[PDB]
Amino acid sequence: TNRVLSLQEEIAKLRKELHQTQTEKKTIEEWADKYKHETEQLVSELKEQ
Amino acid sequence: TNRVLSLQEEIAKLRKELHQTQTEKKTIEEWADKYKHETEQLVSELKEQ
Repeated sequence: TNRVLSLQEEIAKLRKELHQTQTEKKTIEEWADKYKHETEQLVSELKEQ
Repeated sequence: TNRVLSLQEEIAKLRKELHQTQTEKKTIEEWADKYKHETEQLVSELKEQ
């Protein structure tokens, strides 16, 4: 029982932590994709230039 | 103890999966940084052009 309450505290904390990393990584993955939208465009414009 | 053996299996699995994400995240974060190394350079060369 002393063990049963202690892992309930732990199993909650990581299930917030990886949600926080998932929310940040959805931003970073979107941000990397939209920086790809930047990087594909200059290989057109600077080739026109 | 039926509950103890079942979460010992769970508490092992996430300790692999978050490591698997962490190693990939170290790659993406390095990769995004090295596509900042690209991004700083064309805004000098295409400025000179």
